[PDB]
Amino acid sequence: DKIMSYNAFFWMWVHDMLIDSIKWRDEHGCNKKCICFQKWVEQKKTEWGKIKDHFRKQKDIPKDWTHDDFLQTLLMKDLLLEIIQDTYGDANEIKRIEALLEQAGVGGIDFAALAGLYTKGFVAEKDTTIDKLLQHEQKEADKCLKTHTDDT
Amino acid sequence: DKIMSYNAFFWMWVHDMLIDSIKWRDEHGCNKKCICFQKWVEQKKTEWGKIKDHFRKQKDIPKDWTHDDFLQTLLMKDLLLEIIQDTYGDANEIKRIEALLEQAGVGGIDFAALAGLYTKGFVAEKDTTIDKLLQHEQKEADKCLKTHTDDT
Ligand SMILES: [Cl-]
Ligand SMILES: [Cl-]
Repeated sequence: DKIMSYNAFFWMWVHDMLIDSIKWRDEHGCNKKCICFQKWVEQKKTEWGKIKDHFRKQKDIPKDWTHDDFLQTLLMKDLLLEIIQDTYGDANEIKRIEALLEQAGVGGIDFAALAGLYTKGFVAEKDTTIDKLLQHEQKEADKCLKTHTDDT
Repeated sequence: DKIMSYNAFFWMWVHDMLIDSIKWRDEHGCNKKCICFQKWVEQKKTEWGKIKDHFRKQKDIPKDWTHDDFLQTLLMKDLLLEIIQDTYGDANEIKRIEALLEQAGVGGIDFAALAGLYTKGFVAEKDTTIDKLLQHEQKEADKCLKTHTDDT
């Protein structure tokens, strides 16, 4: 059953994944908890592998054309504006520049619109932020079960 | 005479350009001023055209290889993190997630490092944020000289 689009789902899963990870750090009898947390890291590892398999498989489609090019155009505009904003000025300056550009008929920064670039290209990558966090999660789970022995 | 690298210069010029534009809006006898401002828009138009000519010419170099690929890797990481940060949570959440990623050995968002992607690809674009602002500047200059007639 396909409930929603994989693009919409991907971002939901990634976000949910991150806030769940943060919630686990707060949680950390300190053995039953770490066994539940290991199980969860394993679960997320499995789902993530499937996410990757899915996007890796959906790379054979030729389709869209102008959309891929439109995303490049947006990426250029966003990179220019973002880089300037992140390396120059204070809040007042950043605001005045946004206004200047809006008054000139130039949309402000909008990275969300570039989402397709990530889901299309992360599969060509060797490692990924999520893969890295999952490994870190695993190493966290391991160090916890080694230190905290409660299961009698 | 080449004083500095074109990449470093480009970003300086773009930024300087933007804050000069803002300073002009504040400025706006309202004829001598608009003639100085037109002249300036013409000047910047000329410099920008030369900037484009330069980067358009410097597109024949095969060189770097891994650097181009490294930028793609960074673009993926930055897009993931940025998009999540821009579509989810409050300040506290965004901060906790940054910490989570840092504690997991994942650098935070850094678009400045992707500067090469803009200077390499903006030349393939039909229109550009700067081109758009310059046109807007010109139209501003024009509407000012039409309304404010002082030169007797
Ligand atoms: Cl642009
Ligand atoms: Cl990534």
